[PDB]
Amino acid sequence: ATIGRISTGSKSLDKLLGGGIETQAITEVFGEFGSGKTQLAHTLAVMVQLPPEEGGLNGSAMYIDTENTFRPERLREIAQNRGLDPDEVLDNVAYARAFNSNHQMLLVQQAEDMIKELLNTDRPVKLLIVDSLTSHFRSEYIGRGALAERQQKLAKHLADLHRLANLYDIAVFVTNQVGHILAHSATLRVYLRKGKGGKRIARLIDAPHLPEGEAVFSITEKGIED
Ligand SMILES: COc1ccc([C@H](C)NC(=O)[C@@H]2CCCN2C(=O)CNC(=O)c2ccc3ccccc3n2)cc1
Ligand SMILES: [Ca+2]
Repeated sequence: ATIGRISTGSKSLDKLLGGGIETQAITEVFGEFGSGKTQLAHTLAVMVQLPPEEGGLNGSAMYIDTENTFRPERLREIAQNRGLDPDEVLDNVAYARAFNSNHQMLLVQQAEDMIKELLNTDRPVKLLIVDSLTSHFRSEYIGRGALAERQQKLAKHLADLHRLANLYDIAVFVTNQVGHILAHSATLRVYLRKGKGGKRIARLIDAPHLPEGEAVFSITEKGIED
């Protein structure tokens, strides 16, 4: 199936990604709090809803929140500033708070039911966000020799998400707090950092196949833009 791409709202970041966030892939965005990873998740939850000439996939979004990061008023602001109806935009986002890592796994199985339901409609699910993927796994699988079991549980969770992305042609977008020696299984990893007082900077990590460079974007009333 053709890969679909969702615009991030920034021409700079879209160029770095090769057009935007891809379906049939897991894109992992990592950085410090406020680096723009949650702002990007919120922007994408709106952008995916737009028609393709506007950078979307005429789709709906599903958002798994592990750290109480979801702000429905922020989605409303992005939608209104982009010429969209905020209530209709919120109606196209399914939201769930994951209480722990095991509940986070169950939520992914429930996501598949909604995805299957809407697959052949005029507005299928096209984006699944997990913000953040690792927080519960890092707090639960902790201490002496916990690395092996945590990485096995994370590897399994990521395999389930890769399956939803590939089987249903959806973009899976996950965020992560930031160690350097651990393995990662995302299709694409993006490092975000706070820039020159106002900007945010993005770099691709371990992607020889994709272009060398860094993107610069801003957090605005429209979510993410140049
Ligand atoms: C004014 O404050 C607001 C606060 C939040 C919202 C959000 C956008 N909308 C909702 O909360 C809506 C309205 C009430 C129920 N509801 C759900 O989305 C219920 N969700 C689910 O049943 C569900 C199930 C499995 C899932 C697996 C993965 C990800 C998400 C999943 N969501 C809107 C306004
Ligand atoms: Ca952020």
